[PDB]
Amino acid sequence: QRTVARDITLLECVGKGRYGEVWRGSWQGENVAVKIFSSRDEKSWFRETELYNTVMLRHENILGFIASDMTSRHSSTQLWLITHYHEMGSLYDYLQLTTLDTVSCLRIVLSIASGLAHLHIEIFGGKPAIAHRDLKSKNILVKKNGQCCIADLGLAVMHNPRVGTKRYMAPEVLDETIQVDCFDSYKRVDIWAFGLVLWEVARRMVSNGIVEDYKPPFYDVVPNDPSFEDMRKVVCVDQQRPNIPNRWFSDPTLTSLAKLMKECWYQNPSARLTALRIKKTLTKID
Amino acid sequence: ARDITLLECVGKGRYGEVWRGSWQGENVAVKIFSSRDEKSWFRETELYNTVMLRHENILGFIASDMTSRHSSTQLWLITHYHEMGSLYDYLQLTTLDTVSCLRIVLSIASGLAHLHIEIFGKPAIAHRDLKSKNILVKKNGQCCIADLGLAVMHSQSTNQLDVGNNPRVGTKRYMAPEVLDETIQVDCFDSYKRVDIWAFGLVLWEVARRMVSNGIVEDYKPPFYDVVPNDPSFEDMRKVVCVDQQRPNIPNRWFSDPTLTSLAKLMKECWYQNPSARLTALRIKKTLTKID
Ligand SMILES: COc1cc(-c2cncc(-c3ccc(C4CCN(C)CC4)cc3)c2C)cc(OC)c1OC
Ligand SMILES: COc1cc(-c2cncc(-c3ccc(C4CCN(C)CC4)cc3)c2C)cc(OC)c1OC
Ligand SMILES: COc1cc(-c2cncc(-c3ccc(C4CCN(C)CC4)cc3)c2C)cc(OC)c1OC
Ligand SMILES: COc1cc(-c2cncc(-c3ccc(C4CCN(C)CC4)cc3)c2C)cc(OC)c1OC
Repeated sequence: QRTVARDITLLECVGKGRYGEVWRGSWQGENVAVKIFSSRDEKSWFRETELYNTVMLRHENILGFIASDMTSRHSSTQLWLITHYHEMGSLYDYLQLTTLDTVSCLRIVLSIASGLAHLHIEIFGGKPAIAHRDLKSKNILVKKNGQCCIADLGLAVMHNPRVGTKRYMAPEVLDETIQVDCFDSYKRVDIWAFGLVLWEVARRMVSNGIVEDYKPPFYDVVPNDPSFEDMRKVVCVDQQRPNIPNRWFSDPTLTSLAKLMKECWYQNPSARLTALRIKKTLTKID
Repeated sequence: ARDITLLECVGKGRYGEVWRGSWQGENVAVKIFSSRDEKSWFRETELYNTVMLRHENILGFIASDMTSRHSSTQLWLITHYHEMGSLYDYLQLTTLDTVSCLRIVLSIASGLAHLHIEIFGKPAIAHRDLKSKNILVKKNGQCCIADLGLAVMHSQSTNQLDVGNNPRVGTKRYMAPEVLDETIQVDCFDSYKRVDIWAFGLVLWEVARRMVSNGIVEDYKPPFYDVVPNDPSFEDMRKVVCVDQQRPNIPNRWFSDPTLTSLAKLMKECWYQNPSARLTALRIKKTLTKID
C-alpha cells in the first residue's frame, strides 16, 4: 500500500521574528510556505491547529491551509504550519515600493473585507464565527490575481500570552473596557484594525499625480515598537485618528474610502460598521 | 527523511485505523483517526508536545499531522510499532509464570505512576481509558500505555485543571462506578486518577487469570464477561457495577499461590465504590516492587 511523501525542501527564509521563521519550501514540485514556530510561540501553532481541526476554512481571501506538523526531536518538539505560498509577499511588503490605481486599491481592500466577513459569519450545518484579533498589513498576503488573503489565526477566537500588535489595538483593548465575554466585541476590534489597513492602502493610491509614502498607522504620533501606554494616550486619552490628506477630497474613490475609515474608528465599538456593510459600500465605489 | 510507506492494516474500528508502516528503515505505527474523533487526535497531540512525558512504559511518539486539501482532512499519529500487539492480544494466546506476570503488571503500574505524578516539566496526567487493548507488549516483556486522547492534565504549581473538550467517554466495560452513575466530581483532578486505578484493577485481574499456579490457569476473559451482554451498553455496565455491586470474581485457586493472593488483595483495593479509598498508582508500584 501507499507511499506518504512528507519531505519538504526548505529553499529560502522569507521571514524571521519572535514567532520563529517562514520559509519558501518545495513539496512534490510545488511551492509551499512553512512557518517554523519558536518555543516562545507554541500556543499560536496550537490555536491555529485547533481552529482548523474544528473547521477546515476554504476561502479565496484566507491563506490556504495544507498541514500542521508536530515532530518529536531529542530534547524538543518541532512545530510547523504549512500553507499556500504567495510569492508577492505581504501587503506591508508590497505597499513599500508599489503605488496603486483605483481598480487595484479597491480590489485589495474589498478582497480583505471579503476574507474578514467570511471569518466573522457563522454558517449553520458550515463554520463557527471567528474573530482574527491581530489583523494588520503584515498578516495579509498579496496574490498574483491582485486579491489578498488573510493569514495567522494564532490569536483567533471562535463562537495564548500573545496579544494583538499594539499599534493596531482598538481603544477598548488599550483602556481594558472591552466586554471580553461578548463575541461581537472581538469582531469590532477587527473592524478597527481593518480601518487602519484601509488607511495604509489608500495612501498608496495615486490621484492627480500625487501619492503618500508608505507609513504605518500612527507613524507621526508614537515611536517604533510603541508601548501600550504610548498607544493608550494617543487612541484613548487624546482620541487621535490617522490623518486624511487634503488631496484625497479631490478623488471620489479616496473621498468614499475616507468616510469608510471614519466608520471603522468610532470610539463606541457598537457604532462601527460590520465587515458585511464594508463589503457592500466597497462594491458601490466606482 | 520524512516519508512513510504504509505496509499493513493491523486494526480498523471506531478509533479509525492503525497501519504498520516503514520510516527511515524502521517499522512505525500510523494511526489515521476517524473524522468523528478529531478531538482525540488534538488531545493526544497536546499531550505528546511534552518532552518529559517520554518514558519506557508510555507509547513512544514520532509525529502528529493534520493534512487537508479542499474539504477532506486527515489526522495522523505516528508512534513506535510493537509487533507483539496489545496486552489483550497477548493474553489470548499465552500463559504467564510469576516472573512474567509481575514484570507486566509492574511495568503498567510504572507507566501509570509516571502519568499521574507531576514533574516540576510534565503536568500530572490521568488517562481515562486504561484497558488491555490500550497497553502494548514490548519484546523485553514490559508493556507501554497508549492512547492519550481522553487524558486530563493538572498542575498543582498553578492550580490549573485541563479537562479538554472531548465528547468521547471511556470504554464502557472498564468504567468506574462514579463514571457509570455520573456522580464523578468533574472539577477534581484526583477523581480522574481514581478512575484510572479502578481500570488498572480490572487489567490486573485480566493478567492474573493467565498466570499459572499449581498447573491451573483461567481462560482469557474480559472484565464482567459473565454478567453483561456481549457489546455491553452504558446502562448494562451501570446495572452490574453500581446496582448489583459486582466485582470480578477471584478464582479460589489463587489463594494457594502467594503471588496471586497478593495480587487479589491489590485488585480489591482498586475496586472500592468510594473512590477516595482506592490505592494510588505510586502505592501500587511500590507494592508490586516488593511482591515476588
Ligand atoms: C502525515 O504527514 C504528511 C502527509 C502528507 C500526505 C502525503 N501524501 C499523501 C497524503 C494523503 C492524503 C489523503 C489520503 C486519504 C486517501 C483516501 N482515504 C480514504 C483517506 C486517506 C491519503 C494520503 C498525505 C496526507 C503530506 C505532508 O506534508 C506535505 C505530511 O506532513 C505534514
Ligand atoms: C503572516 O503569516 C504567514 C505568512 C506566510 C507567507 C505565505 N506566503 C508567502 C510569504 C512570503 C513570501 C515571500 C516574501 C518576500 C521575501 C523576499 N522576496 C522574495 C520578496 C518576497 C514575503 C512573504 C509568507 C510569509 C506563511 C505563513 O505560515 C506558513 C504565515 O503564518 C500563518
Ligand atoms: C495535504 O495537502 C495535499 C494532499 C494531497 C493528496 C495526496 N494524496 C491523496 C489525497 C486524497 C485522495 C482522495 C481523497 C478523498 C476522495 C473522495 N473520497 C473517497 C474521500 C477520500 C482525499 C485525499 C490528497 C488530497 C495532494 C495535494 O496537492 C496535490 C496536497 O496539497 C499540497
Ligand atoms: C492502542 O493505541 C495505539 C496502538 C498502536 C499500536 C502500536 N504498535 C502495535 C500495535 C499493534 C500491532 C499488531 C497488532 C496485532 C495483534 C493481533 N493480531 C491478530 C492482529 C493485530 C495489534 C496492535 C498498535 C495497535 C499505535 C497507535 O498510534 C499510532 C495507537 O494509538 C495511540
